[PDB]
Amino acid sequence: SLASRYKASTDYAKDAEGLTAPYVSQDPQETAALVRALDDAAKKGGFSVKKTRYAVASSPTGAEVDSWRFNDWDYKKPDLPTYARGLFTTRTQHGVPEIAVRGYDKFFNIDETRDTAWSAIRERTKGPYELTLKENGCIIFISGLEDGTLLVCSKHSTGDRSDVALSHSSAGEKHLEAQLERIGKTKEELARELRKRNATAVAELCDDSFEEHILAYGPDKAGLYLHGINLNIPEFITYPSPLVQKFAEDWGFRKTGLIIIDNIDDVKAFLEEVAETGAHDGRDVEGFVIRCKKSTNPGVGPYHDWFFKYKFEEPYLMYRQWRECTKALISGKQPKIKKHVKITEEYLLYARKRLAADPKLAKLYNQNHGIIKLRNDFLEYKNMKGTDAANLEDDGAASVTRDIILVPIATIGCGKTTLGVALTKLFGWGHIQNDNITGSKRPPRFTKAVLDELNEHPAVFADRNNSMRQERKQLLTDVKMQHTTARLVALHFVHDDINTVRKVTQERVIQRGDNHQTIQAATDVNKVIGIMEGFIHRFEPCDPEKDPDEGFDAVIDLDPTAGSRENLEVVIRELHRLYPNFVKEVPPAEAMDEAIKFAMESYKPDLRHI
Ligand SMILES: Nc1ncnc2c1ncn2[C@@H]1O[C@H](COP(=O)(O)CP(=O)(O)OP(=O)(O)O)[C@@H](O)[C@H]1O
Ligand SMILES: Nc1nc2c(ncn2[C@@H]2O[C@H](COP(=O)(O)OP(=O)(O)O)[C@@H](O)[C@H]2O)c(=O)[nH]1
Repeated sequence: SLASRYKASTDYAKDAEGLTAPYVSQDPQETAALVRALDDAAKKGGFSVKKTRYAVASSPTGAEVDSWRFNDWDYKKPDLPTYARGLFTTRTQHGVPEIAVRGYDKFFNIDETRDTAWSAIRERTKGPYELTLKENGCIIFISGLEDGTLLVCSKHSTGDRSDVALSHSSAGEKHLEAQLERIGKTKEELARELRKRNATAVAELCDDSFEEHILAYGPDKAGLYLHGINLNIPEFITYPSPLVQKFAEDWGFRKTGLIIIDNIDDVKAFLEEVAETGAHDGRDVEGFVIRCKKSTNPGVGPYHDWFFKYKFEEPYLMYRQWRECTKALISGKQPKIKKHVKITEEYLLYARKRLAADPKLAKLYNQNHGIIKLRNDFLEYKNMKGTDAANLEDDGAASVTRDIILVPIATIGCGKTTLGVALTKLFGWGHIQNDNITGSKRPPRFTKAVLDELNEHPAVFADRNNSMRQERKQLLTDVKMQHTTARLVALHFVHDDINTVRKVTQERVIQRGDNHQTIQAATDVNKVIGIMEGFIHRFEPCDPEKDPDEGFDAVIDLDPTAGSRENLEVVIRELHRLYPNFVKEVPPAEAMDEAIKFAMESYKPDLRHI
């Protein structure tokens, strides 16, 4: 198997002997232009940025740094003057603006963006691919200032705050001090070295005694895990990981394990195999960060450093649930059990017994400490690994290939019919339109027609609003009565942002029409709007923690304020994630584009209100 052949290594520093690290000096003109674009964006009433000034307490000259932070969604515009996440600027003693800290570019999980679809990665990246272990603590940035100060920052901050004994950046600096003393070097030596390289060192602080995350980093493992070195310039240029490991050795950092894989299809197979257990090389692994080169035009053009991530769902999602349930337990709140119901109830009974036997544990858990150990104690009590515990609840979804019914929960104009047509174009799935059924006994006849479509199709789009809970109850009950293996998947159009929903849907129906039967008989815009407001008023959100929506096999949240092209890719990506043998891969962006274009050209209802 691929996971057995490929082992993560922290022994690549020898492979870096002789190699030259990337280096670009800061251009005063370009840096000033960046700072002016940021400053201007910070003063404005799309592209927005927050500017926060911090004194550098260890600076002998009193240096200050400006930390810049975009709105998180801005990273998907093409507008930004830099895509750094983590960005601090400063001024030299002689008044030159400089980049003091340059984090990685913001990067995304598989299927989170167009660029991190496997279909796009396969076309537009080149290897060899660096698979770096994603250690989970907090990020620490380290660089050298002109006055010789070693600057240490967390993702967006630096220095001490009086509202905590030890900030994240100060904890990182204290770890740095100990690691440098361990090798006979000094903070000013490291500062001079990083400034000579015009670079930011990027490490993960992992230390249970400071703050617990998901996996334990006890005293034997606690420290700064160096995983990157970036150039302090507006574009993104990062060190090859063998040189990162060599730098870790020279300056006393812990190393981030690395695997190099040449072929993107082996990368994909390796990751999906590790995802079966969340473990590799006999340790738990929360994920990988994959580093390669990417071009904007597939196959040609210039290539730039580019990352994507692959985070493993289990057992870490169950572990996060257990942590939250534990906090609910000691505070007297209701534990919220979403998934893994049987083993989580056992975990809570176990935790209650431990708490009754040792009251002082609650004061540890109050401070978010000891909770990893409680989970490991419980797994020991069960003689189970977490991955086994997370597989106790299993609805057989991994094996599903057919008999899926997609059930919109929506109001008029959310794009249901458009989505159904697009899915038929892409996958050949069935589509039953309640709008085409007239007369009495409509809900049982609709339901039976939906069922019977499974004779010729692996899935069927059950096209009805289902705005009221009683309609989901009816459909759930009648399907389960007549078809013992059908899985019902709700496509819940979330109506939280109700006045934006109203505008978007009403624009669609008024301007481009809708075949809902009441719309097709509406003879003016006021009748249309009143009909639409009727469904809004009657609408009951999907709530999979209560009856009847609890009966759905899965719920996929969609956004009626978003275009149908975006809701289409959410549907497919989520179906793939939930039922990987049903939707085996997400089609390329171009195919979903063509599906939606076909949907709105072939499906054009008449407007009887004009
Ligand atoms: N080998 C590695 N390469 C890159 N980043 C790594 C890494 N090992 C750990 N990381 C961490 O992984 C982070 C990005 O992955 P995510 O955990 O998904 C960001 P997030 O948790 O969604 O928001 P947050 O960073 O503000 O908490 C980086 O910011 C860095 O702290
Ligand atoms: N411009 C635009 N029009 C859309 C989009 N999605 C749906 N429509 C149109 O909105 C109208 C109602 O869409 P429909 O799929 O019938 O919504 P339904 O009532 O929820 O089934 C149709 O004329 C669609 O072509 C979209 O993403 N963009």
